[PDB]
Formats: sequence, structure tokens, C-alpha cells
Amino acid sequence: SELIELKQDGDLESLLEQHKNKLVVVDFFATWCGPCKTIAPLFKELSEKYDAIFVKVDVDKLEETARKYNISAMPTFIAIKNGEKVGDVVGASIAKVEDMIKKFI
Amino acid sequence: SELIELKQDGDLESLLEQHKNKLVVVDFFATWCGPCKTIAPLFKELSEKYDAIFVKVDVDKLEETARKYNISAMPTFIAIKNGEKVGDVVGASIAKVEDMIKKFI
Ligand SMILES: [Zn+2]
Ligand SMILES: [Zn+2]
Repeated sequence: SELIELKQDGDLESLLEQHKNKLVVVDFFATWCGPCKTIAPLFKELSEKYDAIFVKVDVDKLEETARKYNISAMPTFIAIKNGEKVGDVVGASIAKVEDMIKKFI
Repeated sequence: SELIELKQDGDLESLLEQHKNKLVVVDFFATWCGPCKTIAPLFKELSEKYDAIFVKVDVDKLEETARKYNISAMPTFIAIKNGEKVGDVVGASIAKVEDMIKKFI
């Protein structure tokens, strides 16, 4: 499994260049968000089930990245394939997140 | 490296059940169709470049399948991922077919 928690704007772009052959799935979350805390260990369980790169982004730490992907509602999950955003799930729905991964992996 | 040409209605459904964990890309074509003949060898080239299941369906041999996928323009290419239709390309555009394959493979 690979599960990477980012620190500052620019970190996702580096990650994407360094993981070119693989689907990247990003959980945009906030420290004030309860459903984000509930879904966190389940997103970690998915990272152990699928051969993709799982990434966590705190929207208060990566504010320009949150803007780049038009992120509003917490959590939002996006799938990034060959460097482009291809799908999203808005809200804490682990079934939806898994369905999105199956569609793009 | 699988390129499979079907024979009768029901064949696509058995194919999908037997190839459940790979992208399937179906070329719905007709014998009367000029663009279909132009793109055929280029579809075969893609089949030799990508690890997916490539399928050819003559709409006059698999009439109820063509209906079931609402095929109108010839050719039409359909991407199927975990058994659900996830994308299509209407018309003989080999660049857009390859883009579809990359997004879902
Ligand atoms: Zn096979
Ligand atoms: Zn894949």
C-alpha cells in the first residue's frame, strides 16, 4: 500500500510526476470535519486493497491545491489518471469512493 | 492481446462475465460502413498496445445487442468496466478511442 499525507502546495504536483504509471486517489479533508475522521481508517483500508496511490490533503494546509480542484464540501475524493482529474465523490461515502476506484484503476 | 469477434446475441454478456477484472472495449460496426473498414486495422493495432479486451460486434448479426446499447452511428465504440458502460466514442476517431482506453484501463 502507499498512503501519503501532504504538507504544502506543490506537493501533489511532485507526487503526480513521481507516480506516472498509477491511479492517484486524493482525500481532501478538514480537521473540523467529523465525517472525515469516521472515513479516514476506511480510506486507509482501501489503500491496502487496491494497487493505487492514496493521498490525504488538509484543505487548510494546501489552500491553493484545494482551489485548483474546486474543492468545497468536506470530504471530497478525486481520482487523477495520467495527471488529469477524471472523477470525484462528494461526501463521506466509502462505497462511492470504492466504485470510483474500480471505474478508473 | 485479445481481439474477439462475436457471433450472436448473448455472446457479449458471456464475454463480460468471463473477463470481469479487465477493461473491455467494443467496436460496434457494419459490413456496409466505409469508416468502419478504415479504422479496423487501427483498432487491431491498439489491441496489440494495451492490456484490455477488444471486441468486434457486427450490428446486423447481433441486432438485439446493438439495440440494447442504443447504437446509431457506425462505428460506435463502448468502454465497459466492471460490467457497466463507462464511456463511448461515436464515429471513427482512433485518437478518441485511445483516449478512452487510457482513461479507463
Ligand atoms: Zn479471454
Ligand atoms: Zn487499470
